[PDB]
Amino acid sequence: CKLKGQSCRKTSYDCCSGSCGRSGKC
Repeated sequence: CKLKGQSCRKTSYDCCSGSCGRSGKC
């Protein structure tokens, strides 16, 4: 998974902690 501030889709939450929607970031 990703980490806080890692580039990802707002409706993906691919981050470990789940966050994505920071304008294309976790």
